[PDB]
Amino acid sequence: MDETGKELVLALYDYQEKSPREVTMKKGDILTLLNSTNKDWWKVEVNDRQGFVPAAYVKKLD
Repeated sequence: MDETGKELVLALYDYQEKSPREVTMKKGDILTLLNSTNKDWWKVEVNDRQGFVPAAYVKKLD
C-alpha cells in the first residue's frame, strides 16, 4: 500500500511485538515506512512482514 508514504526510521527500542499487525525491530535497525499517518503506530514493512511500528520507540535517522 504505502500511499505516498515513503520514509525511513531507526529502531529506538528493541521491540519483539506479538501481533501480526506489528513490526518487530531491533534497537539499531532500519525499517521501511508504509503509512506514517498514525503517530501512535507507524505501519512499516520488514522481512516480508509489514504491520505497525511504535513511533515513540523509533528515530528518523536516514
